[PDB]
Amino acid sequence: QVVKPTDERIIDPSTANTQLTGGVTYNTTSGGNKPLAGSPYGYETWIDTGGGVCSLTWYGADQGGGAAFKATWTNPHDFLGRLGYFWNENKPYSHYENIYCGFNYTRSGRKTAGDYSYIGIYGWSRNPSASNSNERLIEYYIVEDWFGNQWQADTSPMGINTTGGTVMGSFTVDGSSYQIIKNTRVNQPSIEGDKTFVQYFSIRQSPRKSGTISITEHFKKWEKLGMKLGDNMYECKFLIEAGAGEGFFDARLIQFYRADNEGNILQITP
Repeated sequence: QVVKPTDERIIDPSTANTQLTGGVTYNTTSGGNKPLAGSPYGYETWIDTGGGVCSLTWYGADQGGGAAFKATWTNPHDFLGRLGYFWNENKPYSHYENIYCGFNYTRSGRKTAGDYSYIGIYGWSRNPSASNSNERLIEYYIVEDWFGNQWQADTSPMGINTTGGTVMGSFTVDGSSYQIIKNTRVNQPSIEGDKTFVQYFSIRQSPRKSGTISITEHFKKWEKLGMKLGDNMYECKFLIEAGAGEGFFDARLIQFYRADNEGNILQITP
């Protein structure tokens, strides 16, 4: 049994609509996780040197929940801009207890991020005891929203037509149904070079731009379906990914917090 925290330091995402200014801008690939001044969080930018101009601007430790950022892209080649927890310390997800993220952002409209795009929670995990070598490395997504494309509205959820792979099930958390997808990426770019690895997706069936994500509930549901993450969690960050196009993502709130099963805060910003 898990109690949802009621701490006053938690910012209500529903009313967190103030535009932020005065952030620190990063214009190039960060070369992995990089630290942030006065923050427990790390950012990463993947800005392919063969693609167009992209940026990520972190709004700082002292506003917008501490993890808020803006991102821009002009004809990217799979731009990823992300910010949040960096772990990578040989611990399973359970070690970090109950993980939450409150968010609120604006973004550019439909078809401004290419044929595929993702907004939500993202990371990797390593499973040294996986029964299949394809599943020794896992890339994971909790997809709250996307930019749609020429075929599908951004107001409707993406499916296997976008992600590839196989539907594994569904569950209801944080006010919406989520479709669970597993996909095998064959000889594709990863955190272990070009290789074969597995992807886990939770796709929110009601796309949204503000709310709270009970991240650990997704990890638990995947585990119940036999989608194991292993004992070495890499990161847990808020992501915007754009396949192509020209657009922006502009967060007014990104606040990570962790709590025990009785709702007591273990970590919160600011």
